[PDB]
Amino acid sequence: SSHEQFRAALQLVVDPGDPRSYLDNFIKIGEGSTGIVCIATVRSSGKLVAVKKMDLRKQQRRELLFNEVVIMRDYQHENVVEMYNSYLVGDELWVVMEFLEGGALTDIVTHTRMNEEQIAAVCLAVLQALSVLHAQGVIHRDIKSDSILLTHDGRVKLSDFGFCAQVSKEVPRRKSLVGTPYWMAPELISRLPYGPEVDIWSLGIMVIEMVDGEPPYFNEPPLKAMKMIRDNLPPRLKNLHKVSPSLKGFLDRLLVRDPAQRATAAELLKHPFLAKAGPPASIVPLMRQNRTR
Ligand SMILES: O=C1Nc2ccc(C(=O)N[C@H](CO)c3ccccc3)cc2/C1=C(\c1ccccc1)c1ncc[nH]1
Repeated sequence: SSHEQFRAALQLVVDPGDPRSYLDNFIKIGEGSTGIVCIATVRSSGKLVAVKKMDLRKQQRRELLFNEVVIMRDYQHENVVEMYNSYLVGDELWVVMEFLEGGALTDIVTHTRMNEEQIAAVCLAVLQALSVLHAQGVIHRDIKSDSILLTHDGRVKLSDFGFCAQVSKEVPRRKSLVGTPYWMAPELISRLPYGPEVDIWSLGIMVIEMVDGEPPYFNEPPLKAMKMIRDNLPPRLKNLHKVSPSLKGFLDRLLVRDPAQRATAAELLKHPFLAKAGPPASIVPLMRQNRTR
């Protein structure tokens, strides 16, 4: 199909009109591999929103742009960032989202040590979201610290659904090479049909982020990191001797090469490691000060 055909199809899927009719003060605040995010203000109320802008021409696989705007429309969950509206503006898809004033987990893991009360809190929030999404056949496919956002009071919400997918009884597995190389599950890199289990592996890589500060193989070329994830034993914590046996045991249920033996989100919510999870207040110090690893 041509670019004009794709644009016309996406136009039928999004909300009509131009959101510049009610938004002001577009300022870029961050980016992903598929586009940028701006803060903006609703002109009549002063409400702050985040606007993701993705150029229809600059996508590796532009049909992925259908997925979030359809799958996640009207989705409501305590631990999921809200999508308000979506629009076509020129050759860009704009998705108007909830603004999460605490920013991304990435800026925490690069600036401070996290204790296990805080790591368990983050894991519990993400698994509460994933258990509900996976039960509806939604695979996130891009779990990583960049995808976890915080409120100023320390609540945790999952974002970055641009790569998500839908499985069903009729189409129970995906086969697309989708995600971020260092976090990708080995069966996904292997081009095997896969399901929600890939999110659990990615969550395990994010635990390594929270313990060590970076995922495995992070200054390796991405194609080389992907080969090592596919071919090597599951990656290991740099700070292995610093974590509790409970954390190690939890991680050992995530970084399981065989997806059939990997724990599910619902199974993980029962794990004793998550009994350590602190309340939102336990997370707030991570946004206000830095403590070295
Ligand atoms: O308030 C915020 N509400 C959101 C709603 C959704 C997303 C999101 O999906 N971002 C991914 C990258 O993670 C993405 C961006 C562009 C194209 C494709 C994916 C981000 C935010 C969001 C962000 C933000 C923006 C860019 C990168 C990381 C965090 C934010 N930073 C500081 C305070 N708040």
